[PDB]
Amino acid sequence: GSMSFSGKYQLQSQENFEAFMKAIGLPEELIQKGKDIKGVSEIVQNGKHFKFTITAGSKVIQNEFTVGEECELETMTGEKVKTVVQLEGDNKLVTTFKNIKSVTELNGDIITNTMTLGDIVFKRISKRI
Repeated sequence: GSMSFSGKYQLQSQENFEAFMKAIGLPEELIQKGKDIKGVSEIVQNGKHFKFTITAGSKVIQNEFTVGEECELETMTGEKVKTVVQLEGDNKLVTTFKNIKSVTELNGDIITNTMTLGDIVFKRISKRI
């Protein structure tokens, strides 16, 4: 196995974005702010350990995660949750949250993310640049 899991993707289409904020209890100010900010997520890969980046309004976060083992990353709510990254297939990533089931898959240049919050589930679509 030898693939390049290090690229860049720019937000394209989204479904009920503010819904995800209302689920957590976010005002329109933050929703209107985030909506004014492009949601770009960079993926870093290095043998096995992959580096992640969070652009919550320019600000960036440096953290390293390893697959096969569950790690704990401090969310944006100042909380520490233990997430796990599972692989099943040739291009499929399965990870779970403290109490959120997330399913990652690879389909061409479109990435479908699954998240359930406040009984509200939405999918995200992003094209390759």
